[PDB]
Amino acid sequence: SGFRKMAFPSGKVEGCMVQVTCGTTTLNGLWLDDVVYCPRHVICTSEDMLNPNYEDLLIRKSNHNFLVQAGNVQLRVIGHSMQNCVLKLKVDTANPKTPKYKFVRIQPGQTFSVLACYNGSPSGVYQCAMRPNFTIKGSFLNGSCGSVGFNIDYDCVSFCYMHHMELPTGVHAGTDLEGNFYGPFVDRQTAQAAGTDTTITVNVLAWLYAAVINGDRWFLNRFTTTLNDFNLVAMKYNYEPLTQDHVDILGPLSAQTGIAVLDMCASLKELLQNGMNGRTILGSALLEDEFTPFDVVRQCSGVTF
Amino acid sequence: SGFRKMAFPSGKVEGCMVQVTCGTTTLNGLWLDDVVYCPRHVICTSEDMLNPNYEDLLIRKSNHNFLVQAGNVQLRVIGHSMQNCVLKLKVDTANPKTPKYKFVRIQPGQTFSVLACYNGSPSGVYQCAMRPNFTIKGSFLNGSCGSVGFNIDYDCVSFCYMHHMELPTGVHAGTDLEGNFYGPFVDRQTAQAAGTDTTITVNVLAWLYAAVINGDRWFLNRFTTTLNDFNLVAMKYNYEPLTQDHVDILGPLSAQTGIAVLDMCASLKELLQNGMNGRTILGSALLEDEFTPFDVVRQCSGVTF
Ligand SMILES: C[C@]1(C(=O)Nc2cncc3c2CCCC3)CNS(=O)(=O)c2ccc(Cl)cc21
Ligand SMILES: C[C@]1(C(=O)Nc2cncc3c2CCCC3)CNS(=O)(=O)c2ccc(Cl)cc21
Ligand SMILES: [Cl-]
Repeated sequence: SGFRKMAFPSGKVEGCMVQVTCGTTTLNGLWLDDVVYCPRHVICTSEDMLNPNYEDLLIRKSNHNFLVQAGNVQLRVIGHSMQNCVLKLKVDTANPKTPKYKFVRIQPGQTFSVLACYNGSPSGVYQCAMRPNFTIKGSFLNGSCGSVGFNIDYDCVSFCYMHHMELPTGVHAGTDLEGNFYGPFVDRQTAQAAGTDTTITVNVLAWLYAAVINGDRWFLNRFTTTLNDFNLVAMKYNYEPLTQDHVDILGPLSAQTGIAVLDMCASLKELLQNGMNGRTILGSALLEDEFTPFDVVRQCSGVTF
Repeated sequence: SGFRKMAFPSGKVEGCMVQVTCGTTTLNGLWLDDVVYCPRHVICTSEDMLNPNYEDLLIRKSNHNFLVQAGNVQLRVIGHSMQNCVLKLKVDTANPKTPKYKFVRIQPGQTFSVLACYNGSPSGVYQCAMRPNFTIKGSFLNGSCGSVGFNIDYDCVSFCYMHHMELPTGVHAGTDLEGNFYGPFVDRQTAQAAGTDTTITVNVLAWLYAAVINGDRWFLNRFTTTLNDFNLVAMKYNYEPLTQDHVDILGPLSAQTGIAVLDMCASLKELLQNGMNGRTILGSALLEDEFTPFDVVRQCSGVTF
């Protein structure tokens, strides 16, 4: 038993991290086969960041302007191209440590592991979720740009995030591995703000089921509710609407604990209207929303990679 | 910006995990150079667990009774010896993926990363602390015995924990890599219970300094305290006594933020008395004690906001 915020083992991703330098900017790159993927803002100075014309900045660069370092070895750049907000550096050597991989775009509410890197060297791994407002509450300092988010499905690494920027509120924004930003963000030094965030309802419910599996049942009650009445309640507390898809997805956890999804919704309704009253759930005084229904099933079953 | 519970990148430890089988029992082993380290209870049946005579059970075993599997390869056992509660299996192949390593015994309050494994296969990584009562609040199911705790400051892996058992309250007990248990526990199914746990005061203080660094000061006050008056109050809330060593260790964080340790102790005294009043500190409604002074310096910026 026990319930922790758990990240995937990072080893398959550590073997892909490289350092990319162009001029005075140094950031992280992802080396898969003979290509290094990194944020295209590596070609910008602080003067350019105000209003960059990325194609115009890129046309002035040659292959030898990009310095790529893998461990203590210098990789030779033999080509370069831009795809959305990501730069693709063709290198001479294929990464012998390239794992089985896919590039996947995730949806808000989905979780992933972040391997925080500085100078192409991994320093930490943590778990987080794509918020409904498309930001992530990460932990990144200067030099972390190019750090990646991923999930592991059997032996295949699914890369879903590449770090690009920090917003004024201390939250983070980035792209998928095809360079498409999550959220209405741009890679420029301009006024940008995170939108009003909401709580991931299906994830809080999954975490309530995890608490029941771990022996925390004080919040259970005899009541049930309807999906229409619960959504009228949830909308008042800045919770995301719960759909029939979310109810279907919580089916296995409902069968394991014997608590119907709308039965658990009535517990969440009472927790939202009354609070915890000095109590905790899984060592937390807040309702936790960064564990998906699948994360809960995985952690309470022991799936390996 | 941001503050997350962050684990070390697990790759260097993933390349050491093996599966160890003796009869009907199967658990995890740590393969470093030509030795596999695993809990000695791998030689026990559930009938041997009440009063096992390990020396008598071990003398009846030969090298070929121990099945060690590394990935899809069978390792040949050429020797075996017991050191305290750990079994050391001499194998015929040195692990080519052996990182630079040390075995270190940690003290209560210290944090480390746990690579949870099943059948010699890593499933997840999380951060945790050695509680004052020598237990850890982990996430471990049946088959996780032999999973290890470690730190990776610089390029050297310091192994500090090997998982052995779950106590009746759902918390976990284990040994250092020399087989010495942390706490008054035994690898025996005896009526043993964790002592009453306490909050790691020096770690809560470190985490309050992390919140100041990230730009938050709502909890500070104009008061100070003597160390003894602070300890008289702290012990009423089940907080560990703060020693002069802890005050010395908080020196760097005190210098960076400009807040004297005994002044931060005064904010802590007031937080214990008043609660948070609807507010959070670094996204938490509870006072966090699983970040050491060293973890805060490692994660946080050197420039206070
Ligand atoms: C400076 C950069 C950025 O956010 N880097 C970064 C990323 N993560 C954390 C931290 C920073 C910087 C200092 C704090 C900590 C560069 N990326 S960008 O998308 O071009 C961009 C766009 C706009 C702005 Cl205002 C900054 C940036
Ligand atoms: C049975 C074992 C144990 O706790 N395994 C285990 C270890 N970690 C987690 C989980 C379990 C079990 C199922 C749930 C989850 C084996 N280790 S031991 O030190 O010999 C020991 C000592 C005392 C007792 Cl009461 C049991 C055990
Ligand atoms: Cl220590």
